Amino acid sequence: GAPATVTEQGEDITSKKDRGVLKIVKRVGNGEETPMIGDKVYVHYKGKLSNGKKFDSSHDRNEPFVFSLGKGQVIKAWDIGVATMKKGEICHLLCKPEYAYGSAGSLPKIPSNATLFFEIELLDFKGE
Ligand SMILES: COc1ccc(OCCOC(=O)[C@@H]2CCCCN2S(=O)(=O)c2ccc3[nH]c(=O)sc3c2)cc1OC
Repeated sequence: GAPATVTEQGEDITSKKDRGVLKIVKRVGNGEETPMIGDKVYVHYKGKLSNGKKFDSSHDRNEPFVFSLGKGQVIKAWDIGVATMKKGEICHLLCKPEYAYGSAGSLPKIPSNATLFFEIELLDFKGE
């Protein structure tokens, strides 16, 4: 399935080149511009665990997830991954625990040492 495919065929987007965050672009977005640090970014996403459980989805809430990019408001894999996206892009990200919730997890949904899969759509980004 899609998690296996990004695991086996994704591109390493980390600066360290440690394969901690792997990406596949599913739909090419608009132009060449990616968001800047501090931008308000609007996304839709769905997240799955490695046991196949869908653990969260903004689509199911009928509202986007909004955060300021590059500020540690989200897991490291998202600060890195969303920074690579164009407006309108959809991507798959595979996030090893060192770029996610590590040994602590995030209770109640995310266990220790969890590799996370996301499908992310970048809806918009704006400077404040
Ligand atoms: C009101 O409950 C929340 C509390 C925090 C929150 O974002 C926490 C930061 O989450 C993350 O960094 C990652 C990546 C961006 C999208 C959200 N995630 S997540 O899917 O791994 C995640 C992480 C924690 C979390 N807690 C919930 O009750 S739902 C939820 C979802 C998201 C929340 O629900 C939207």
